[PDB]
Amino acid sequence: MERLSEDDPAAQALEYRHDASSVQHPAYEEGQTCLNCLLYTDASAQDWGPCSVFPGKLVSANGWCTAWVAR
Ligand code: SF4
Repeated sequence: MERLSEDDPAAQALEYRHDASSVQHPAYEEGQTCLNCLLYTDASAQDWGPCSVFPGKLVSANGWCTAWVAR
């Protein structure tokens, strides 16, 4: 298990960013982050945590990707 990289192809496919504040995408809305995403398994991981859509990786709690969905 290791931190996901923004240039990993899997990351790119979902337009993932470690910092949501840097997202420029039509579906994005300010306030959406991995931290408040249903796929972010450990709601208490405030730094790096697992994500169902990225098996074997840790994503940034302050990040975002196109698969974002409210908890
Ligand atoms: S699916 Fe949710 S928790 Fe996983 S990277 Fe995308 S926004 Fe973050």
